[PDB]
Amino acid sequence: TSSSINFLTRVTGIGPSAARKFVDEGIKTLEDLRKNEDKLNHHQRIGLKYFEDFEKRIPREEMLQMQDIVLNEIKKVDSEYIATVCGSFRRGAESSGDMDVLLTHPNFTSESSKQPKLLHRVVEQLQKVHFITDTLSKGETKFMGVCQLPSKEYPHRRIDIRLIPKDQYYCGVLYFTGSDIFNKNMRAHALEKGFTINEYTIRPRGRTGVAGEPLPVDSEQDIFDYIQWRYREPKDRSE
Repeated sequence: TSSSINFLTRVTGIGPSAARKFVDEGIKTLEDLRKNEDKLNHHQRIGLKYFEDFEKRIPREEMLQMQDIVLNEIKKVDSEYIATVCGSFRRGAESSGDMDVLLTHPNFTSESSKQPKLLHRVVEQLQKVHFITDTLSKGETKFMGVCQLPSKEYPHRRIDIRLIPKDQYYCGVLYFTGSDIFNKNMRAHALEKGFTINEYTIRPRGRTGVAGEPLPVDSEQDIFDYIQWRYREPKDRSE
């Protein structure tokens, strides 16, 4: 049934195709999934383990404590790391759905060699202090996992950590801070001024529609400056 399909897609790790396959096999509820662990991959098994926790909102007060821990532990690994918790949290929201950490380091640029250890050492330190409790998926530049505040215990929470080349970092912070409407409005203004902004770069685009090389960006302010917008504090980026 289509209701069952959409329900199953609420488990992280289960997409539409996976949900359709499960329903076809008579697996429709959380209890059904829990009775069929042998049919799940790791991402689905962990997403199921914390299904209830993951649907809870995260109070801002907890997000602050989570941020403070993450930034502190990162600094311990290497003081040259730069890390920013983005999303609606960065805009000052009173609650969050998850924690999205953007990470960079001067040694990692869009021209240097790939450096997955820059990410893995941070994940490992956060595991050592028992902040990160489970992994959903881990690659060379992106970690998707589970974390929990030190304790009555707190709910487990979704955390992503993304390793971004330094020369693309503040475009990433801008993009993942949003809001979606603010990003849309800012991209549109950039176009009026002869620029294209995406998750990675700001580039001039000439009258012939051809894009030039990425422009240097050392801060969010640089991006606002290129398109002649006054800097907007994240809390003022609802639109």
